[PDB]
Amino acid sequence: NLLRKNVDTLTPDEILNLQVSLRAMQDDEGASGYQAISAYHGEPADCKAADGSTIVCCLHGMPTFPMWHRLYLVQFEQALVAHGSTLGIPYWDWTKPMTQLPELVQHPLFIDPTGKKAKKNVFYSGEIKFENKVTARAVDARLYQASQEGQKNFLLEGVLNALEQEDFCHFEVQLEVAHNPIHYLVGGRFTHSMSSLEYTSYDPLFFLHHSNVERHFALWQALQKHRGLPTRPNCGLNLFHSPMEPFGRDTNPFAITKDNSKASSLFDYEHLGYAFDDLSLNGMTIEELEALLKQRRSGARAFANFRLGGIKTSANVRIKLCIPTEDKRQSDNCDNDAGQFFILGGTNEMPWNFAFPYLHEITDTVLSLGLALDSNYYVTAEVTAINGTLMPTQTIPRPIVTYIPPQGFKDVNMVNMDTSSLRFRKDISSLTTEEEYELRVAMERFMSDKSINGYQALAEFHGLPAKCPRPDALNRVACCIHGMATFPHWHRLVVMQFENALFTRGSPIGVPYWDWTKPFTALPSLLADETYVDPYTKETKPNPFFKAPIEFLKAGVHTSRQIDERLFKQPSKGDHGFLYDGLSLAFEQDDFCDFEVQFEVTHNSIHAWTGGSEPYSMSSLHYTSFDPMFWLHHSQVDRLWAIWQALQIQRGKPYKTYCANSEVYRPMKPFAFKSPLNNDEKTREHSVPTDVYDYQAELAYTYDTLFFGGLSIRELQRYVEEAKSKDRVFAGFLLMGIQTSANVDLFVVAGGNEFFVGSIAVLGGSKEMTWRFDRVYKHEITDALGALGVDMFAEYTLRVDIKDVNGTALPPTAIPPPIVIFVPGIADANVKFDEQHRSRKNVDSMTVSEMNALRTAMAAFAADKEVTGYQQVAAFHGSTQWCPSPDAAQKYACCHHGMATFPHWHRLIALNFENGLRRNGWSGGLPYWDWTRPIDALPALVLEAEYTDANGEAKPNPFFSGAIDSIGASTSRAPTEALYEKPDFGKYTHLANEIISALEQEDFCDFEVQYEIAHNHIHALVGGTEAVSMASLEYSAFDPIFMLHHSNVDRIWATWQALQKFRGKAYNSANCAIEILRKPMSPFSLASDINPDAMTREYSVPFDVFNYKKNFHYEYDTLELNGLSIXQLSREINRRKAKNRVXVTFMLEGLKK
Repeated sequence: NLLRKNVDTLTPDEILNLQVSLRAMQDDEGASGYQAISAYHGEPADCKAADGSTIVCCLHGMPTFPMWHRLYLVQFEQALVAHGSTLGIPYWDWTKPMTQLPELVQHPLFIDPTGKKAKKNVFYSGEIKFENKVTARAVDARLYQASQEGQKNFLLEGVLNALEQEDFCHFEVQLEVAHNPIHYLVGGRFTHSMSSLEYTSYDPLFFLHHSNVERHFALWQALQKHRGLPTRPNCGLNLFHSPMEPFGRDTNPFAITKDNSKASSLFDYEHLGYAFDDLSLNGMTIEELEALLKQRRSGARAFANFRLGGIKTSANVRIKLCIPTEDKRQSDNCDNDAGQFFILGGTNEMPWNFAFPYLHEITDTVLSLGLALDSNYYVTAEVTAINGTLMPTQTIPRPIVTYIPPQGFKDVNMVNMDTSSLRFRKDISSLTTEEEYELRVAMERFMSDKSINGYQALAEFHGLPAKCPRPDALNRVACCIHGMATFPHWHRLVVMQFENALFTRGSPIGVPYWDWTKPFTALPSLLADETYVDPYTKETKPNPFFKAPIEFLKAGVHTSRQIDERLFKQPSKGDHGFLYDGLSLAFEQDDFCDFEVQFEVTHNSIHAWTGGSEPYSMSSLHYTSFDPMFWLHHSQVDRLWAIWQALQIQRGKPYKTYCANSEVYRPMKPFAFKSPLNNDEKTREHSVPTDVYDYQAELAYTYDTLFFGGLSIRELQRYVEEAKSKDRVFAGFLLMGIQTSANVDLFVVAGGNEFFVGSIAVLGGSKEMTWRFDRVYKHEITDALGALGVDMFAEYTLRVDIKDVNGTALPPTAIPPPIVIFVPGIADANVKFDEQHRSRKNVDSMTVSEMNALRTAMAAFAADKEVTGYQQVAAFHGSTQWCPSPDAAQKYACCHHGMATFPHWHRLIALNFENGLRRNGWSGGLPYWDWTRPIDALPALVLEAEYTDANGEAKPNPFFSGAIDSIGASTSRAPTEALYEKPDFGKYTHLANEIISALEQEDFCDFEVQYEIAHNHIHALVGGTEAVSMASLEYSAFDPIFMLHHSNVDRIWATWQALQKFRGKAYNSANCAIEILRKPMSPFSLASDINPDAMTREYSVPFDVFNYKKNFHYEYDTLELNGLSIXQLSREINRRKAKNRVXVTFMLEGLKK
């Protein structure tokens, strides 16, 4: 152990030793010499990086800064000791308030106690041999403080704030930033001083300083040891596996550093042959320090968020805190300054950008001015070059305020239920042909023709007629928000504009969305078809969604989305789909901005993907909004946010943009404009996105489903926990906003060969608004590494190749090099309530994997012949003597009909089937199929006799008719009647009508008659000539289709209830036909022995089966009917009820036939 002590605590003998020894190495021309070694850091630039010209050898701004410099300390230290030097390089604690530079360097000509004479002095200055002469340091007044409170110790504040962060990445950015002030302040206006990274190493005070920053590093890693956090760098692993020059170079004097030139070996410093005396700043126990820090965390905080990079110079950035001006006059209170920091840099600097935002805490001064941390204010930056020259604000991306609420805090609630109408945005596939035609007409009229209130204006809002900040004057950019936390607010508003525009032109629907998350083979016919036929005129006219003119240019310019490439099925990636993967990762996060980066750049992919190389396509930020697809596209984008937001409310965590709070108060670019530039009241009202968060309250719309994948929001929650419990590794991109729009391809390179892990797109344009992300974009590289047979920490690099959408070559330098991130996962929740929840969807929307998973379970269900097993519950339709026993004689078939209690009993049946099916290997709820909607063929699940399993397979089926009774010992065959679709353009042929009629009446029984007799239709429709089918209820239940039927049947019974809730009448109870409503069911109530289900055992009485929500714990995909929402439904039945009509009545008695 070489010893590194405090500089002030040195003994005159220790000091004499240091002096004579550093003098000794000062007269060394050899590689152990001061010149040769100081030449490692700074000018002359001997290293070469990327494909660049000669560039400074030292490494700054990267995660490798601490390793490189701790190793530089080791090299200098051993080079010292090569001339004893009994001690290692001392640290001077500059978090300790200062009056002057350490006395060792205060004055040249140090006196020996044996004087004699003089001098030397080696600590005062080290000669910059080449390019003479030496350089003293012009100190700044800021270095010396603690005098009368303010200025508060900001050096200490820097290292203490860095010491607080629990990631290596964050710690690294805050540490390097906090280490820059000494360089700057000691260096000063002199070019050649510690102030520039060109020559900062030639000054002994540099080594005395980095001794201290190293002590900070060791202190941090030690504080990480206590108690359960990694001391490993989890950032930018690629730069770890290469020799950091000139330490790996063949002429390196000492073997200890050459054998340690790899940054990978420098995570711990025990093998380096040095040690500090104390490494605890300001007389603080590690327990005291961590107490102070973890209790500095608690409460509400506010930070100046800065996005830093190499500016080719050193600079002081002063932080001014601003209070916004209401009026035209620039009266913004920027008087009071909130903070300060420093940046080291130079010419021939290594190009660099922190992958994470630098945060400078301003909470205290924000508290000083008496304005809430939550409220609106902003932060501006005064950049003074080290030259003393005041610098343009453009030099550095503008500061932001980051707000940390008191955890945990629930943001304000949404407005209760629904009333009385909201615009419903559906899946494009969920649209009936009628709806397609009507929003086609709306779009047709809005687009054709042109006005200020017309399509082209709104298409112009987003990009390239460049009206931002104002259409005047000198320099104009696109208005849309990109590379910011406010992107989805902006585009949400935009989609609302589109919505109003289409509603006023006569469309019943909100703007539909298309799930690109669902794997799709081709574009939806809605936006794919060249033309379409008007049902009335039979005239073929343009599909308004295929193309759209670009008016403001005078030529034959139309939208050309012609090229869509790289997506459609393979390569990327895919667990399900590339988009699905990206968005999954997006939905994973708790914090807003973290989610937002993933959100946005995942969405960018579909832009570049569908746009292709076409200049007037979705590829270019300029013209992408002219393409109609946009509008539907971002409907979905909006919906995505919606889902995410819902997640948060289930997570119990805040859903508003607190990560970037100041930016929420900037008025949305083209929306806040007065009446000529924007004529939409609502959107202009929400030109401040603060009220934009509430889903349906302020903006008055909602979606049909919030389901992502096939997952419910809680099912999605379960998924993200499962994914979060695995050890993952990512490749992070700092997307900086290059002028054009581009595609980058990502490669993992092990030994001698590279692997394609994925591709991401950066959306932009020539006249784009300058944009830059605060955080880094993580792309899952884990499965790559898994398929590479290469471990997490094993040696591999990343390659990118960037090419513009137009197809020209882009230098790999255009975007900062991606970095590797390691994330270890863990969760205590669940424990959750996932066992007691179910979601019921269409079998027609199901995925093949879900299909197979469904089949298997049923095979297992049908295998068991008595008690548990499907045959028993289907035999609840099966007439064994359970009708009033033990004295039961001649009667009868036990199945609750009669008919008052039909809905109840069959609810219970479908529930028994469901639980019996989940018991045997399934995690989903019993699905259904919309027979209200017209049907060409049976659902894919039942139509074929044999199906192909994952590895191939003989017919089970088991969801085929072949399901046997074993009582009569034969298969329940299902035929088809020559049916069912004759619907003209309108309206609601067959079942739908009937069902709607049923929904009309207020009374339970009056509803139930129509309801059930409507339900009989299918029993008789899939029930063919063959009596073994569903046509007769002796054998009816045994065909698995039954389950689907009286799933959907039940759903109607649920929808009705919803209506009854909306209508202000009794829903989970009834006052008609009480006698049977009071009697427990025949098969469900018999015993614990007769049926498996415990809940159907407890809930036998019809009164209890009324409330399915709380009791049976299952919700449906939707309660829509033939595309109609419940509110819409009410409007429709009232509309029918308003007309004068005759009706015919039938008195029905039960006959066996």
